[PDB]
Amino acid sequence: MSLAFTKTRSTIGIVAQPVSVEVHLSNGLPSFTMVGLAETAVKESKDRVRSAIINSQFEFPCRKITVNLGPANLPKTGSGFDLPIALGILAASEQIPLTNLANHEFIGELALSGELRGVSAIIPAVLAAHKDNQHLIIANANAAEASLTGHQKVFTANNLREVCDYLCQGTSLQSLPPKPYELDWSDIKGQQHAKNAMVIAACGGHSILLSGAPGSGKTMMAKRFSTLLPELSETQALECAAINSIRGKLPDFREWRLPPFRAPHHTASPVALVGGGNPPKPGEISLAHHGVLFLDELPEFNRQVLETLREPLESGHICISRAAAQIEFPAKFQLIAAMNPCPPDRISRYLAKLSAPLLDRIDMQVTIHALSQEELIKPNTHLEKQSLAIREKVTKMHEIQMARQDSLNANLNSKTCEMVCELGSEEQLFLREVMSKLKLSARGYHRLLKVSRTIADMNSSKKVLLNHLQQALSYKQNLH
Amino acid sequence: MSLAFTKTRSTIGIVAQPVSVEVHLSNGLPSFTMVGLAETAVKESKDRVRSAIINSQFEFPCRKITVNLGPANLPKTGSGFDLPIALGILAASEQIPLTNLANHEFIGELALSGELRGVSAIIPAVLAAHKDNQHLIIANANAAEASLTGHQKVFTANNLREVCDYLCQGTSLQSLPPKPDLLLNNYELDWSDIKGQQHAKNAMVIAACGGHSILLSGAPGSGKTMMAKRFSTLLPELSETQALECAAINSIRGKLPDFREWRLPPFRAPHHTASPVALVGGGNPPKPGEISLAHHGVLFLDELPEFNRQVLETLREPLESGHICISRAAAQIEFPAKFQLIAAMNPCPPDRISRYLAKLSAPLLDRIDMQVTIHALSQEELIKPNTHLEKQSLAIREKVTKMHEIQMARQDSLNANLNSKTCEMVCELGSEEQLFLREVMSKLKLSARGYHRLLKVSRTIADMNSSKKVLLNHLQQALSYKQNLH
Amino acid sequence: MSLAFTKTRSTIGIVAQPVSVEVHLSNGLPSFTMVGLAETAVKESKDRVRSAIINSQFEFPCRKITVNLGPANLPKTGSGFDLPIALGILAASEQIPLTNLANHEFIGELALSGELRGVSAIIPAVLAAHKDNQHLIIANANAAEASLTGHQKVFTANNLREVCDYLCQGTSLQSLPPKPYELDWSDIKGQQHAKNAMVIAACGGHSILLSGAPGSGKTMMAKRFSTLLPELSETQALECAAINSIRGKLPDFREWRLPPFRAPHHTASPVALVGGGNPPKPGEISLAHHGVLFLDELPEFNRQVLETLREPLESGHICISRAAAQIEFPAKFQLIAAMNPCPPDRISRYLAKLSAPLLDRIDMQVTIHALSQEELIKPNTHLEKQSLAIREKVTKMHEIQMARQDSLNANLNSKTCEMVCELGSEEQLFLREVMSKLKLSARGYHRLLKVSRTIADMNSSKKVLLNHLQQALSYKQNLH
DNA sequence: TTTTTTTTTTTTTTTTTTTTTTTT
DNA sequence: AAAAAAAAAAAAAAAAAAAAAAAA
Ligand SMILES: Nc1ncnc2c1ncn2[C@@H]1O[C@H](COP(=O)(O)OP(=O)(O)NP(=O)(O)O)[C@@H](O)[C@H]1O
Ligand SMILES: Nc1ncnc2c1ncn2[C@@H]1O[C@H](COP(=O)(O)OP(=O)(O)NP(=O)(O)O)[C@@H](O)[C@H]1O
Ligand SMILES: Nc1ncnc2c1ncn2[C@@H]1O[C@H](COP(=O)(O)OP(=O)(O)NP(=O)(O)O)[C@@H](O)[C@H]1O
Repeated sequence: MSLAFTKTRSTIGIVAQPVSVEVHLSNGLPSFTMVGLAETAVKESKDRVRSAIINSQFEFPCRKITVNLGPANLPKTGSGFDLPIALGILAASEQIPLTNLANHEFIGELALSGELRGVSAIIPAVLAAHKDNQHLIIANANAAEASLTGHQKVFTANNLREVCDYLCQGTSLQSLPPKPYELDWSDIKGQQHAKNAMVIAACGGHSILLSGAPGSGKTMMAKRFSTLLPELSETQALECAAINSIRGKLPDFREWRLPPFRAPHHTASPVALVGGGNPPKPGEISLAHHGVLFLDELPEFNRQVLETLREPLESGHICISRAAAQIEFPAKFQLIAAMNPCPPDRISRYLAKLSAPLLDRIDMQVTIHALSQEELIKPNTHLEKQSLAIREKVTKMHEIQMARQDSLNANLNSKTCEMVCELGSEEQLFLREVMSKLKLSARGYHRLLKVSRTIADMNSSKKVLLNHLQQALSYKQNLH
Repeated sequence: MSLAFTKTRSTIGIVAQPVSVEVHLSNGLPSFTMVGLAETAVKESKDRVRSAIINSQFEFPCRKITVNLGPANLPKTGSGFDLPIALGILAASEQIPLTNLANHEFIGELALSGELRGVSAIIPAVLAAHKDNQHLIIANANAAEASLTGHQKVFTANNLREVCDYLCQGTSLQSLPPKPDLLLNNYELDWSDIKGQQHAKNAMVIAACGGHSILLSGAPGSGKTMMAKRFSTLLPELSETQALECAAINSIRGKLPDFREWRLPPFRAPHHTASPVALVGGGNPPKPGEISLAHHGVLFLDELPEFNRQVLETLREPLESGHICISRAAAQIEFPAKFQLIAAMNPCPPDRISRYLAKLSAPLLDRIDMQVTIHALSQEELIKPNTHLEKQSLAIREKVTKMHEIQMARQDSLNANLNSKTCEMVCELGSEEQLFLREVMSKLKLSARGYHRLLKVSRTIADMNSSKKVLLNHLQQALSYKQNLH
Repeated sequence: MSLAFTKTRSTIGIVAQPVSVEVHLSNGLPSFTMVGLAETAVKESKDRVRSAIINSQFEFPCRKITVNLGPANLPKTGSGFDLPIALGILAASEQIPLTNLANHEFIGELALSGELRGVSAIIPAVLAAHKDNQHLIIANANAAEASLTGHQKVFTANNLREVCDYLCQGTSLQSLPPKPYELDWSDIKGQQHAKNAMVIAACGGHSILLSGAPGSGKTMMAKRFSTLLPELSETQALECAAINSIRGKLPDFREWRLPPFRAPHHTASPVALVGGGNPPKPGEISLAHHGVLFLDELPEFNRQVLETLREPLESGHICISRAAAQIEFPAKFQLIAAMNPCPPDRISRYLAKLSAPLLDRIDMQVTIHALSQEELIKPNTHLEKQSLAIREKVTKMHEIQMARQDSLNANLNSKTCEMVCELGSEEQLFLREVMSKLKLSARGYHRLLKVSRTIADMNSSKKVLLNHLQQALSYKQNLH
């Protein structure tokens, strides 16, 4: 027969929607109809495919060629449809045995020499192909991007002849290159209490507010914090890489498994810091996925932008919807905020500037003082690295909390929060007494319980103790 | 001569308007013409249908073909016009007996091998076909989506050969898979999670039992949002006839309902920064907004003082009528929006409050049946664990089911949707009740609509008390839920 | 087969994307198909190429032509695609040996007689071809514009026959004509102290602050401060030329191998001073790239634009976006600011309204005492031409500084400025009592250490000896 | 008094439909 | 002979200028 089927993937936003390239060589006169809502592949892929096939010592059908791309009601954007179309034409013309086209995808754009150039935003395609247990044969120019995954059964090719031989024959095509922290917690000299609070915050996945005078080192703590976080798992690292390449370029292989850290400037722009429209562009909120987001000088952020942060903090994703489409763009980040503890009624106005809806779901608050000149001038003779052991500790604590349930201590709800904390009478009377002394709100009490559970788990205690609650109180409260 | 008249459906908004594909072969040179305002997505079905016909071992006419997908005013958008066109071509080429197409509606998309593909937004077409008594034939990929309807006159096929064999000889096609029966026992939510907010928990229970809109006022931290979220569990499951109306909107806007919550009342909580186009109706080819997506469910408006007033002013029409006539200067769609409203507001963010107040629309707050002040939860009921945790959602849901069922006796409409033949009459106000109402009204400075929206609330309370008439104590309870602001 | 590849450039904004023109001659009927999102100006080059080849005593193929222009997803705008396409056609038709087209890059449109014509925005293409070490061949009309940069290995032709002759047998092809000011640092009046402060600032790359009565000086010394900095390399000169070209003017007479100097007036503009809008254009900040930015009367301007300078001051670039594109311009400069000693609370408010976060980044501060008649005896102070020796010393200083670590003293962090300053016990002893005298912030302390390291490294010292630290204490910040 | 922010209006931009000059 | 190259209109959104409401 003269009917062939091929597979590829079109990237809209962050998802790679599967496409089904269908070629049917009729018996009429030379034609190359390309039905399916292609925009720039319509009249351009035709000539590139023709020349690439001819120059690779192949017969180009002298027939009526009809190419139908995937779902009809789906615009198709990229230029990587030249390789699937060329292979479909060859299969339909019997120059390739089509019995071996079932399990393989194809992505790439063909030059006029038959060579394979490199398309953009390829890692999402690799993810989708591996998820479906399909071989993904890409151009050599994308070998660097594809090698991050190290997924087996993926290959790369130099030109079309290499792929045609890999299909007709079984020659190994190219495979992939095997797999082509510097700050450390130690640099934070003599802060003690704040460092320990940040350590337990990392261990519990809590969000922490850093209040202190200017030049106290808040930004340094935020920058060094990401060393605490455990190295991203393979799947999380691949998700981060996918969200990255949608924007272009990849200076990876030195940090590809270190959690992201974003510190948007307090001016920024709502569309940039939150999602993105037009062709869906992830915002600074989304590049922090599985990582840390540092909102420096929180009050100077406009409340309108901060109001949107309530969605991703609670859902783990942020969907931005336009008249055209709405995309997922996961935003499962960990928040860190910084703010000056006010300089009079000016203090009241300053605290009024801040967005209560966001500040009420920040699980922690630590006050930072300027350094002691004795420690500031003393040398960093205590150069022993320590972030390594703390990272292993955080891994252990997160594993415990996952063992309890899929929700970290930071994401427990009221019912599960009360069910997981033992909260015996011994601690209950003290808790009632303190609440009588200081009037915590409904959610402040549960934040206190969550932080107390984090501390208790850190100490390996099977149950929350009064000492743990007394410790958690110090890291509790908002503002003065 | 040979011409064929195949039927199909085109969706414009929520209604699937019938379309009559009309193929006609002439003896001229082998061209191919499509009329009837065919969009590009459907104007390129020419070669696709040609290939799907040739590959299925048929004879594609070498003749001047002329398709007429039109009532000439309606533009055709979907991609499901390939199966009707292919069958029309075959019937007009005498390869299919034209009497087989007597009362069938075909919806499908053809690949280049004849294999059928799944179109989107199929539920409205299935509903329309069922209402028209026509047989419907769809691609296998839509069998899962159309299984909810449970209509016995729908068939699914794998490729064009299957449909051709069915029409010519009737080889039974494939029927649709069984309806997805499931349970809801858990809900993972429960009415019990609300700890100690007893007074305001007994006011949502008589708003679920009377369709009354409810306004939640209170300081932050208290469980206004949590109570709103739990409210949906109170409402009874949706009657199939209503779950289909909701599933049509779900398919049109989103895709693939969950098959488990498809009979649970919807709960939508739009975020105040969302644009009016997303909240009310929609531009472009019209798409349901949040308001319509909450059809037959609960619309939770959090932070009522917020939201552009252009939106809150438009909610009067859905609350009175039940549908939003979104206009685009070319046509207006219906988009049913019969929802139950729940509001949340902060009574105080001096005389500066005048700026914060009046940002809302007074008539909207006048349309809200109830207002309950969520007091901050006290320490004794906050520290104390859930010593009592027996499930109440099931029992209360049974109560509301019974209360609704009884409520349809006098009038099917719920006591909230009851007019001045109900504020007077249905509410069998007695003499002593008349004097009590006279005294309280004269003492209280209330508008004329103030007198109304107690008779309905009092009737709801009486119905919960199984009293033939209001006993002068139900009115006493009702008064406590009226009033407004601080 | 009949298949030839040529190279050119496509200039958008400040970057000249590489484009690989690909030409294929098939056996079909006469035709001319372009590919790669070629605009009307590019896509109309068919007839121009045909006539230019025909009139140059060449043979235009009767076969079917098929030109594929570089990346398939990059629209092509410029009109300089006629020469690459003509050369590609000739190479594919065996009229030229295609080995010559290996490393050359061709630019410039073709008249209907075969004569070449100039094309706008040529400097970015020259820069890009320089970075890639590719022989660029341009129209003779563009020689008068390209040669000003003084870049070699670039040849200019008048007609297609000249280029064909050069490629076939290397017949000269002309060359960019030759490229066709004292400022005498010694001119500055007898300030001595401020001269030494400027010298250390240049040596270490520090940002310096100037104080004195309005118009009493500063600007006179600010102008000549640029003379001490080392001469720009060829690549840096071409970068500055490209930025000034996208601005839209570099005929003038600028000697591009010397550092620029920009002195925006304090009225300023939030768009011109930072970055251009509407059509992205370089702001005054980027025009100072690899130069000196002089912000006279710092208290002027506004408390927002000075915040946007925090990023480029350290990162070295400015990113301007309007949700439609992300445009990056280099902003590596050595900020020099000036301020009068304010015009009591009435005088405290003036310095209290300053941009504290940005001022904190200005390492140095000196006082310019006014002169009346002392310098009127010009001989014996102006008659030494002191610029050359200072520049030589600065070159050696930069070389040694970069040798110690890949960062100038002015861009070290709290880590290196302790591992490199290598203060012992007495050295660390002195600064403790100094800090006890004045408890400066951590940033001020590290600025002191950096200035002291600069001074020590000028004296061929192995460590930060006391004398150097005592000298560095001279400047500090003395806002009052 | 001695001084600044917030909100609205006008102008502008982008996208889509329309349109208007194409592609064959 | 058939659309896509284009000056126009509207939906929707954003920025700068301006009004003014507010505050030093
Ligand atoms: N342990 C430490 N505590 C505080 N500052 C430190 C410490 N170690 C080093 N520093 C230095 O202290 C300086 C303070 O800058 P930074 O850490 O950014 O504070 P900041 O609060 O972010 N700046 P600002 O927002 O204007 O107040 C940096 O230059 C650090 O290198
Ligand atoms: N019985 C209760 N009453 C009030 N709040 C509760 C109760 N039990 C738990 N909560 C808290 O309430 C949260 C959810 O409701 P809520 O505090 O109202 O969130 P919200 O979105 O901020 N609504 P609001 O309190 O009005 O701002 C839970 O996460 C708990 O922290
Ligand atoms: N004088 C009256 N006598 C009897 N019924 C009345 C009277 N005035 C109002 N109503 C009733 O009020 C109900 C609601 O109508 P109404 O409140 O007038 O609508 P509306 O005018 O759009 N609301 P508003 O904009 O606040 O005036 C009607 O169904 C009547 O029963």
